[PDB]
Amino acid sequence: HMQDEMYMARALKLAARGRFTTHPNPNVGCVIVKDGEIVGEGFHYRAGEPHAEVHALRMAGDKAKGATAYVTLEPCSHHPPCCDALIAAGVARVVAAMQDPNPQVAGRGLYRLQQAGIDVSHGLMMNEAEALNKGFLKRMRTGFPWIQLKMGASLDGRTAMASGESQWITSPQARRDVQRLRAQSHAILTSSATVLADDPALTVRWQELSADTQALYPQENLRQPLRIVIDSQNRVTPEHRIIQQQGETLFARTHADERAWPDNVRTLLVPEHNGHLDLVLLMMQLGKQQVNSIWVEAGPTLAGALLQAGLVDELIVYIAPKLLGSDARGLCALPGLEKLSQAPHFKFNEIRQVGPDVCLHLTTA
Amino acid sequence: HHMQDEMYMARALKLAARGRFTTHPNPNVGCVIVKDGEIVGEGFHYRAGEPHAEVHALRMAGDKAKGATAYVTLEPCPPCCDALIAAGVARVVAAMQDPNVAGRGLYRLQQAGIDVSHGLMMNEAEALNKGFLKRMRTGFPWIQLKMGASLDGRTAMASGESQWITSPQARRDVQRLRAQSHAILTSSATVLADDPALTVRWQELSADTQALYPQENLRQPLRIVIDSQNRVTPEHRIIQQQGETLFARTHADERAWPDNVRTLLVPEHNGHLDLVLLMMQLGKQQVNSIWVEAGPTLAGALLQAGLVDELIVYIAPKLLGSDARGLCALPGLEKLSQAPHFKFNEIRQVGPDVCLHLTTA
Ligand SMILES: [Zn+2]
Ligand SMILES: [Zn+2]
Repeated sequence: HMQDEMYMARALKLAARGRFTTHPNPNVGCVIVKDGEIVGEGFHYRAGEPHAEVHALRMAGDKAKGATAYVTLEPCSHHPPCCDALIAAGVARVVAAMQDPNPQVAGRGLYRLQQAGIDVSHGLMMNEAEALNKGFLKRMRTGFPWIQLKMGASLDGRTAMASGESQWITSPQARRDVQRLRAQSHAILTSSATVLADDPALTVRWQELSADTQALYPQENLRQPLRIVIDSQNRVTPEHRIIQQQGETLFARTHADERAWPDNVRTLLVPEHNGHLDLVLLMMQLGKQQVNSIWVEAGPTLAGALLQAGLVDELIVYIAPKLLGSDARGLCALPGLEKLSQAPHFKFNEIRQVGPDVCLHLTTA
Repeated sequence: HHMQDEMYMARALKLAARGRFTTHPNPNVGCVIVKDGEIVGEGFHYRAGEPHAEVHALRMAGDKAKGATAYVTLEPCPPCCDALIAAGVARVVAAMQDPNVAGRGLYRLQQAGIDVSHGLMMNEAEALNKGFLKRMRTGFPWIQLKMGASLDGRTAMASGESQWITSPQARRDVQRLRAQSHAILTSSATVLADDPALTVRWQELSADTQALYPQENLRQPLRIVIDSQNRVTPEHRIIQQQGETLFARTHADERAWPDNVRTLLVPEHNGHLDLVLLMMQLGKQQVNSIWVEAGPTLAGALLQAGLVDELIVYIAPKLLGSDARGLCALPGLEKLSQAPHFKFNEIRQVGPDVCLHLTTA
């Protein structure tokens, strides 16, 4: 009972090793124990690469017979199926943190293992495994990606001065944490308002990671998250930097653009609500394209639109210990809000220190 | 006895904090006397004009004070130094020297054959009387600027609707911070707009604070109203409360006011009250610390004058929008370099809100 926890906690630690590259697949860790000794260890790293169980079963070999397998997720039961691979090695019992997120296939893998005479149990540290792939978990259950809205402002909630200077409000430590969160995200999303105003690259710069992250993230394996730009009126030109970078760029247009763009640029057509791109339908279409999580680098207009649509799953707010004044740019634009009742309400979940700044994690309450 | 000295000292600092609601304008001082590894004397200063902590603790000790060790959170001073020798003491441990007479008391004890040492938990003693220490060294009170706003730094909607942005827990926390402050300062703009009382309501304290603050001992902090143009009338609530009210005027008001109201005349710089000179005059009147309930204009003026020592910011998990009123008006600020700079010291949870403590360094 206590032995299961210790071995399992290794699997979740292993599963987190590939959180930068597993998309659109989840993070899964597998540990195989024979006679109280770890003979098999493996984690999923890349889509189309071997799964964690196959990685760990290869390490075990013959020593996998009658052994105990600890997996952070219920093994695949559809093709080769990881469940059958476990049986082909002679494993006697399997411990899974949680069932499959998909209701269509939830419990199938455990059942097939049990039918062939294997002790099966699920539930151990389920919440910790659920937190590992929050985007993937949400997509399978709802069809919507997990949305993280990033906000960086001074003490008085200001994102830029009246002159427009927004450089170095947050500490260099804060930007760098942003890069770590960018690298774990399946996609990075912005609006044409931000693209036209700042001309950003909005990419993950490997040289800007921490030494801890750099050790578990080889540079030649750098996966640039797909960049999504909301452009209802096709205002972004093919000369902006965001499409001149390495990696993919998805443009959410309401009508097709007639210009010639770089090959890394693609176009997604979203129906229009009122006179603006329908954010709700865009998230649904992105879910159909197997997008797990979205990191949103948005200005005040896009932030308010997502919040008023009820699409934001998590607020990540960086606050610097500086005061900018009342004519400095605000945080989010909420057109229509005139009474205190209509103000958006959230809940403080995690408060952590990032250098001289603080980072507040919030969920939509 | 290095660790043994710490345990007794932390008891003295614990005792000294017991009178932080009533000691003004005197500092908070705690005294513990140990004889043969047993605490025979314990005392803290509670009220101005009451006995000092050494007298408090020496009285309980009695004959048991002889050859004993006294732990005091501040250098001993009728002089407390002479009182200490008159009861007989072999060793004295002080957290810190006097901010001013600094070293005279230890020397006065040392000349009479007493082992004296200072330095134990100096930082902890400094945090006990930040206002009193600063006033003695500089002549200026310690200023705490309170800010309560939404996530986007908004204190009220465009219409002015400000009701219940912060939680009821935050209001109660504010009452505790008000009760420890020597004075509460505001501007005439806030008085004319909200007609506040700006008092400490004992029924709005927490049960922990209420336990250490008997109701009949309630000390109302001095209320300071900045009224450059004497716009506040004698019908506003701020002068209808129990306790004193000090008006920082640029010219004397010709009306008749209640006896609890007094007036301080502050010189004018250009066409504005010199806030710096007002702080100097308030320090000259032995005001240790000031709790500032200010609007955007007054908050910006204090910050641009470099008078704010500590930011206490309450943030609620709500967003008010870009047409909601801001926190501080900083006219002239155009480059990030001239923006006020602070450092997060303490972040704590107050119900659904958070409270961020910041210092000007
Ligand atoms: Zn598998
Ligand atoms: Zn004394």
